[PDB]
Amino acid sequence: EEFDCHFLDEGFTAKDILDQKINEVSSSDDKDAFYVADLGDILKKHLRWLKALPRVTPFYAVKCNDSKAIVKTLAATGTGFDCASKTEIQLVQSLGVPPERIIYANPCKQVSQIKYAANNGVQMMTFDSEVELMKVARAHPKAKLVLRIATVKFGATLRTSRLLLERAKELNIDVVGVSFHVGSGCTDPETFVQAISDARCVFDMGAEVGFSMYLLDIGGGFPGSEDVKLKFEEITGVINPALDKYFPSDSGVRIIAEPGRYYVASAFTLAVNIIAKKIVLEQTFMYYVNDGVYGSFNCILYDHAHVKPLLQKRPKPDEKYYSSSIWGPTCDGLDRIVERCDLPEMHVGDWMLFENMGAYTVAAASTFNGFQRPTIYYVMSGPAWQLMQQFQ
Amino acid sequence: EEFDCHFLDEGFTAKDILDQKINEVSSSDDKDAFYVADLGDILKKHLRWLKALPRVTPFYAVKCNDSKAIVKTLAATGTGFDCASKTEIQLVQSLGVPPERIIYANPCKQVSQIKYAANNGVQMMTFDSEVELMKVARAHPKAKLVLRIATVKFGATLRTSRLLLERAKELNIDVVGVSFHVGSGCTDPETFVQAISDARCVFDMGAEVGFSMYLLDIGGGFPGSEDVKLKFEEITGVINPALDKYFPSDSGVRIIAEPGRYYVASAFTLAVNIIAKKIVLEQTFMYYVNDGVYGSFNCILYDHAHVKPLLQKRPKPDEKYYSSSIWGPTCDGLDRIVERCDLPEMHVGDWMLFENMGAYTVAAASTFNGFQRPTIYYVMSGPAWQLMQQFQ
Repeated sequence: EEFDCHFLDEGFTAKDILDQKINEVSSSDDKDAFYVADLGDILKKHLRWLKALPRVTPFYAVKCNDSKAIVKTLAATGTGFDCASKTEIQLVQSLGVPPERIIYANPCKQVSQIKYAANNGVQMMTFDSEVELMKVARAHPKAKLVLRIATVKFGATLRTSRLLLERAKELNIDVVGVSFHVGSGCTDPETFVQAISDARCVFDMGAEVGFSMYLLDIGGGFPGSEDVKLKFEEITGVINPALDKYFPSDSGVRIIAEPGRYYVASAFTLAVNIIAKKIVLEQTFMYYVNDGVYGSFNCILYDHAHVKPLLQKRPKPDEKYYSSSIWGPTCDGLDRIVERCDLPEMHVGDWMLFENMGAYTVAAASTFNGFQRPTIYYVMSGPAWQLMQQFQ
Repeated sequence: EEFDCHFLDEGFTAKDILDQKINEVSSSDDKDAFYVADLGDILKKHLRWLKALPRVTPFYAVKCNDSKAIVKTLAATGTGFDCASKTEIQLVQSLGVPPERIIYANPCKQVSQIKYAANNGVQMMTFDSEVELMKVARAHPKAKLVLRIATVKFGATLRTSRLLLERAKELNIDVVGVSFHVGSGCTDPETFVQAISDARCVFDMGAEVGFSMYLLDIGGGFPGSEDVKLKFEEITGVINPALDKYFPSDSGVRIIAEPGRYYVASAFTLAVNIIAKKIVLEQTFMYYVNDGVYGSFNCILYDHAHVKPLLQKRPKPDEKYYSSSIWGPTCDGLDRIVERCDLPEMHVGDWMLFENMGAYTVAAASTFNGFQRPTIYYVMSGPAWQLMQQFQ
């Protein structure tokens, strides 16, 4: 290891360790925000993934949570990986994942990075512009391209798709298939069905001009926590049919997905410390915690997260709540975590909990104002590690 | 040095080095975005600050551009520094800046960082909440407090200020003075006058209860480029009066300010490379460059910047422009730099320039999606270095 990985004893859960670690610090000082990353919770998710989409190989979107522990755990399990930069590819390879288990999914790759990928055995890439294709002919002509269709920054339409395939023929580049991305703000499950239906169409378009296409990549956008309206399995209910319909297994197709938030969202809890307080007329409170929209909560901007503040201190049986807002630690007037919420009067020194903080949080945090990335404590149960061995 | 500092030869300017460096990398590519930081431009600014506000000592807001070369250059000049975290204080001190030249301006400090500041000789801090005071009593009782007033996350109103001074008396904490912060979205110069007027009032309020206050801190929010409507000196036109009126120098007051964007905004140009391109019906273009809203351009979100794309390639004498948008390099659909603009048809390999990119750009950049922080080339002219000596 080059990471703080600890084994949970018999009856201990992740949240118990969190509860423990905040307690075993209350002497002295230094009540810096920290994560508890339950690697078990990631296994659970992989396993559950195998159950739900048993046709669909998952290729973890590294971008989502780039942490070495997450990728090493996942690697051990036998997931594929979705990399979008040379540096993502290097990470994965430096954990001994072979290239066959990587898809360079970024549709607009800087040429030197295409070059990097080519000098390292990464054959499968994604595209959706004619220019992209010209790049690939120059930099990686043996590459296996996946055409990325629309469902906006990325996604070729069907008219372009026809023109791309032709332009890819005159170029002698192999198009092994089609990829779409639904997006996390996915309300309708129908969207999947529609997109699979369009992909089946491009597969047909593609055979018409002699492409022997064998790959369907269904993107990501699967939820990572139970605390959403449209649940994971509900989505897989309308996919398996649509897949069996347009992509029956006797057609020798191979189906993959790019899940990110799905694996890691719930796996991480964030304990931040109330470090200052203001009373406004004792009617409403403003609390200042030591992580902001420039740190872990950057997601309330970039990823459109809604965060729910949880009390680490088990609440009293009826206690009088007040209108409270939570703020980040920076000199930025706009660094505000919760605009309005309902809370017991709390105190400087009290810790707040933030559940489901794995996805698109630490990965896009910057140390603006000089504030440090919170320290991450990896934990894994006895059972969990057994299960990670079976996958080896 | 631990930074790439180069001396411009006779007729070379910063922009000439940029023009030079992009030309010296046209063969075997690797066209990564890079900054050209003219440290001479920084000097110019300090010199011009001395002329404009000759009463006011400038305390650079480290937060804004924490680069080691920027700090060291400024330190060498004799500016003070505005730190908001332990880590900002450390940086400054690690460059030999004595603590008398530091103001811990963050009004809501985490107790351990107060403690750090206290064990390191940093006596001047800022506050605006009764809880803040309680903290200071416990952690740094000898501290010199600056009360930060309102002009919202920070700023005690005049009612609060009366109550704070009282509560600071019963606590035996010294309040040496007042600070306000106008903000960069400052349209009216009047706001300064108003705020100085309020600060004069708090000085009076404070003497009423026997505070011997000697410090006025006027914040920052001064513009860093000529390319704004309300210009630097114009603002100093309405300040020098206001100051001489409410804070005449025979009153032995000491006046400081916390400029950030003022010193550095214009000093940095960013060269990004167009790495992909799409054509939509050849009518409108989408260009993809290799820096985004997760990197340098994070400011278009956090700092509310509007960026003007410049052609590195001197334009043809009439050339046909098209509606173009510029995008960052991440898989984030929302990663968009310019939503719409007017540009010659340009190519994968062409570089675009972004002027005035010093402030609140690199300092809040994260390496999301695995994309690297652009490399920074520091440069300083013969003249410039001469002038940095005089200040020593």
